[PDB]
Amino acid sequence: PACPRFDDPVHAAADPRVDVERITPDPVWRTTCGTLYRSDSRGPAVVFEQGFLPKDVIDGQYDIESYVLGNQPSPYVSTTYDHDLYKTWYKSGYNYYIDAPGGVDVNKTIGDRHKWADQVEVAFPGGIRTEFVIGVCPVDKKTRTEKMSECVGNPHYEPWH
Repeated sequence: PACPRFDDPVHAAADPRVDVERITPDPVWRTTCGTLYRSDSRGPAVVFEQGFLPKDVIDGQYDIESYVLGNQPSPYVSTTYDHDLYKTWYKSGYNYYIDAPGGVDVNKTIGDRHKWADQVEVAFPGGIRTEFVIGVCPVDKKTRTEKMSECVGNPHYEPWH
């Protein structure tokens, strides 16, 4: 089955003050609805209550290539198509599982030749409300593996397809 499409390209946003017209270059929006992932040090006690909030929606770096290459504060919350990218971010103690519409497909938007194209990123302008955060798995730092008996579902997750 194909995915439902919301009319609002930032329907998912935790911070709706994000300014879609300030995004550069012109974004190529993700139209698939597979699970995405985010390595984050922040704990589920916080993420499940707040969602993923972006560092700066008003004065942050709205330029995608600038944000990818130099992680200045931005209106974006980064995620990945790649379940296993947490192995590269071993320091972050969690691999979050996300089921959210939309997002800017970084490689479709700025190409797949830049330094970080292997990150297969999707950038959420305005972040990601908790209802789109499936859950989380803690990461064992020494083996770069998920502690699967310690995964936790987000009580606020609301399936939508």
